[PDB]
Amino acid sequence: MACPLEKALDVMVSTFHKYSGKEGDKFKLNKSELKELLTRELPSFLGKRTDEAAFQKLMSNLDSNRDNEVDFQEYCVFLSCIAMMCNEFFEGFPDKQPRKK
Amino acid sequence: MACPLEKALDVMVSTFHKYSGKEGDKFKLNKSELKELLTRELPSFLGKRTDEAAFQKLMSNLDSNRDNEVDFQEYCVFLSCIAMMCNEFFEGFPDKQPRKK
Repeated sequence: MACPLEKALDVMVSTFHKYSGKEGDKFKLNKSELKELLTRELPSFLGKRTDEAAFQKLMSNLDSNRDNEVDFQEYCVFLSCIAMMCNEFFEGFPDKQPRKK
Repeated sequence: MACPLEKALDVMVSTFHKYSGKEGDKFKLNKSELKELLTRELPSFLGKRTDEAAFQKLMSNLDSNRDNEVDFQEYCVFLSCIAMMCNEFFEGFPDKQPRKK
């Protein structure tokens, strides 16, 4: 357990590989899968009840402007947005997008 | 083990919290810590020998233009860049920055 970050990196990649098993293409993910992959890997334990609108914001992000593919980075940007949305801080911080700025 | 991604998210946040213990401010991380935090949490097991220049690129990123603070997202952008740099693909893919594009 000297370097658990390595497996956690593996957890993000290993879990991601499992979803690619449903379709077959592991070189890319569809933003719609962000909705299904988000709840399938994080159902109530995330959208339990705190900041329910945030789930809709992630869903509304798929409806942002021109959403179509998920690169390894886009899935992480969404996961990172999910972490800041609620990683451990008790303060309800919205997405990384500014309000008036 | 139904949802290991939750702990892995905790692994990134828990390990990150441990480094904040060295200084004291957990609301931000210094890009220099990216160099020390990168090797301290991922020493040889990463810069083992494959794509050694990549470590210098991460280090050169701190020397990019105006580097000073690491937001939760910047640390993840660097971690995401590290994952794509070598998450599981055997192809040596550089950073997420394009070459001529």
